[PDB]
Amino acid sequence: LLPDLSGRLLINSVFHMGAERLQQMLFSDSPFLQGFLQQRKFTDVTLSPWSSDSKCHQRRVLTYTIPISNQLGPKSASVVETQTLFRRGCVVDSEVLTQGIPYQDYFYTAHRYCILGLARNKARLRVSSEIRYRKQPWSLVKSLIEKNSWSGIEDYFHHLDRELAKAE
Ligand SMILES: C[C@H](CCCC(C)(C)O)[C@H]1CC[C@H]2[C@@H]3CC=C4C[C@@H](O)CC[C@]4(C)[C@H]3CC[C@]12C
Repeated sequence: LLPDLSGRLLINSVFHMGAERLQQMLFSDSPFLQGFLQQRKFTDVTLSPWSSDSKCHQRRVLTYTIPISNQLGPKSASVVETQTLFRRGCVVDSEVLTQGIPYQDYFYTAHRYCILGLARNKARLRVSSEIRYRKQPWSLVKSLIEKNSWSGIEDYFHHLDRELAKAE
């Protein structure tokens, strides 16, 4: 059904972990995801359980404070995230709103995780992303949002791919 996003393909790896286990690791209050957000220096991390009243999907929300490295404005920011899980393995859509940064009103980002089982203890992981503009900033500003966002997005997910790798 649902395809990739018209932005970039961040992750496309095959792991020798079950789709169930891999799903448990990424989309729950797992010690993996805990030890990982700690590793990328995220503070004030707060998770919610998945909703239940819905029939075809579920929803949760996350929040956490992140460090900003790009010499532009604050040296930290808050991030409210919303995840919707569709069981099929599974797929989950993520809306990430970063607050407290420059030009926060201009844009937000979307990400899609695809988990497809392959064998008893083997599954694939795909992650595509895209940038979504509520309003169009002029050339100078937009180039900067594209540049800094994709650098922080790739740096995040590439490290996420490596940590799942060393997890066995
Ligand atoms: C702070 C930067 C860029 C700031 C741009 C500017 C122009 C204010 O310097 C923002 C833009 C997009 C943000 C990421 C969106 C996707 C997620 C995935 C989630 O699991 C964890 C947070 C993360 C990595 C955001 C980090 C901050 C980002 C890079």
